[PDB]
Amino acid sequence: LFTGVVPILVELDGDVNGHKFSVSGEGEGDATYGKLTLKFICTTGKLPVPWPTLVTTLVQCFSRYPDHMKRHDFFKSAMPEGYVQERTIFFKDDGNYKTRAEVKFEGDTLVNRIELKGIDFKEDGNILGHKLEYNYNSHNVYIMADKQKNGIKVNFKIRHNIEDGSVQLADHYQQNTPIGDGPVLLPDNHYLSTQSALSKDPNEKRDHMVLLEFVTAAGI
Amino acid sequence: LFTGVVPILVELDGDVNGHKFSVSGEGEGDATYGKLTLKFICTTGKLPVPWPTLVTTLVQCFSRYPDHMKRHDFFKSAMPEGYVQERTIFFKDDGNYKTRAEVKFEGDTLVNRIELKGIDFKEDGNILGHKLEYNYNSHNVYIMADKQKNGIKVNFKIRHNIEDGSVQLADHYQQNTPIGDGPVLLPDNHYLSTQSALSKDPNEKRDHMVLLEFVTAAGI
Repeated sequence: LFTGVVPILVELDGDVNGHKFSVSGEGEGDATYGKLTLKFICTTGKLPVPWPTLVTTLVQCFSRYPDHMKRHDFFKSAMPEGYVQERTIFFKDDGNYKTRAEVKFEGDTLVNRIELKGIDFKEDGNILGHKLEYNYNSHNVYIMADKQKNGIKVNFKIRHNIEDGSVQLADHYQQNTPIGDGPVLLPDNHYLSTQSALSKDPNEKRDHMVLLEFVTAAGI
Repeated sequence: LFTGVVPILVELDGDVNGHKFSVSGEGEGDATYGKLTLKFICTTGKLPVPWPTLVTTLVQCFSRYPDHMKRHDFFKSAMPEGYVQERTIFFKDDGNYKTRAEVKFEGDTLVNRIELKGIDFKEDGNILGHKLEYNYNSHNVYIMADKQKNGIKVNFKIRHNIEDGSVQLADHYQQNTPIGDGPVLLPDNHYLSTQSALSKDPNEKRDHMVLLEFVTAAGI
């Protein structure tokens, strides 16, 4: 199923402090190699929040899991019916995002539909005060099994570089549950090691973000 | 000169604690967009040090400098004769690298020839003890003019993620001087914002590192 290059389509509909916006994205992924390649366009004009604060919200099934760890791959075991990914992201000393997404296969395309709502942000805050640089660091995503719920609990902190050399923390509380009733692989504790690079498209005039990502499982 | 896509060739010859090795690399860069794309092969077998500790050593002229900052672009002003880049990199609580390179244009290809010597590393150290993860974070490279010397002084600290969640610091002391006698643009203080993602090549059997980098000037 994830053996080749799989087309991905991402759609987000959000609201941050009353401000409504939409982002649609296209790209493709490659499990075998852990590479993601996505282009996101804010389809309603200008994005009221910085492009980097949506990186984690805008498809972990694309992680390369070395062979000996394939029984720990919850993400692809829930395919192709999918899983629901929920998160509560707390930005240090500022608002929080609450997102719910549904990631399933629609034909041949891996679809990720999300609904984001964020509140409590300050206008003097780095988030709304667009004080965040356009770049991304590497982080370790920590996964554990939620036995009861038949899913996984994921948790990690993101480091956003503010343009004044400081660092904006974003506390992530993640939960994943399958969409189908069938059995699914509950893993042993391990972590995903992700890298991400943001860039632009010279030939794109609409507000957007080009994201390049490499993710590989480890910790076993 | 840097208006299009320029082929790059990198060659390093080094010695770390007696261990001799070579690395040759090929790729191309795109100034207009700040993108670098390089593939490095350790031509003498296995690399005695981790691939990430050589990222900064293994061509800043590829940074995108927005128009209004073009009088601050020392790197491209020294072309095509080039510049000599020297550095002394101190790894926190471990050895240090001392490199000298020469970056000039050879025909159409931008060449970067380096000679690295590093000493004082521990075998129980993260560097020789290969305890560093295969990923890279984003950093701010700080540039100032060395008026007297007719060049620039660059300085920054790199953050290498150790596989046990900790962070290995690498203190960089950089110096750049032109190779030609002609005048060169000495800039105002500003900084380069770089992002880097390491990956592998499925079809490559020789020890190597695939590097993808995006660099843009800022601070003015």
